[PDB]
Amino acid sequence: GLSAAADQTIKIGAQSMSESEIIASMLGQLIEHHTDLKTTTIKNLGSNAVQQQALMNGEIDIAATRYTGTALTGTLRMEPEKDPDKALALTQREFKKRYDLKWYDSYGFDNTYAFTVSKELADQYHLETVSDVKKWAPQLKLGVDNYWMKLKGNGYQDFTKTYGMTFGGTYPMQIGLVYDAVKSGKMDIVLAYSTDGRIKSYGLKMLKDDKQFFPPYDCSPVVPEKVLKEHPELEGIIKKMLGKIDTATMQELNYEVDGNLKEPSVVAKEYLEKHRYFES
Ligand SMILES: C[N+](C)(C)C[C@H](O)CC(=O)O
Repeated sequence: GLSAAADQTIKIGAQSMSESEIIASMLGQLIEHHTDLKTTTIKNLGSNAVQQQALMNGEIDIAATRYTGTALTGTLRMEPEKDPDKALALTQREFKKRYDLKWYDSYGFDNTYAFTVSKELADQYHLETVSDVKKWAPQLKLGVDNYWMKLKGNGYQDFTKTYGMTFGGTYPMQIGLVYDAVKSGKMDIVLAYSTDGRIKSYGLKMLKDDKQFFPPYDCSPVVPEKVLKEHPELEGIIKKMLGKIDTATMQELNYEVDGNLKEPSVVAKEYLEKHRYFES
């Protein structure tokens, strides 16, 4: 019954990325700061599609981190849109219309796929753009995440068709491993995620996507309208995180987990404390 709503546990989904665990924990702690609601994190969701299904079948009440470009092509099956603001607006409109899901404004950061090399290699061969490695592709070993080879739309197949290059070797691995793979020289180039905290201190260089192959990937929480109706305090709490977390900050938080060996819940807690829970 409705009088039991206050007694329910809010299930917050996290994908298998440090970023998603940090943000899921932050949102849970913020909810507990303001309400008597219990929260839990449903971790290790594999992908955008897994999160989408889990929202529609009640397995998660909030998806902590979704990315506009991924949802536009993968979930909505729409033509890609190059403009970040337009992509977000389209995604918001269609998510409400098709799924009765609220796709919130962004936290303030985007997390894009980015072809990444050591600064040493970039300096030696004057590498600035993806096209700059076209003539080198057969002599390069590329490390990628464990999903990108089969991924539709902005995956390996469409990349080869759009950029007209294939690498001498492709090596799928868990995303977290690619940073050490390129730093150590095992890979010459990797498809990194732009918010990773290791890119800066590992001395890595992200190449410009000069063909604009990759869409915008602004990050937002997504919540079913039914959940918002049953817990009317959630709207105001989620709003407190929006537009407040920039890409440099997200990278720093990711670094705390991956480079400074902190648990995502501790990273989230320390950030909330530093910023006085977003109201000083
Ligand atoms: C963040 N980004 C866009 C690099 C990868 C996506 O999260 C992949 C996914 O969510 O399925």
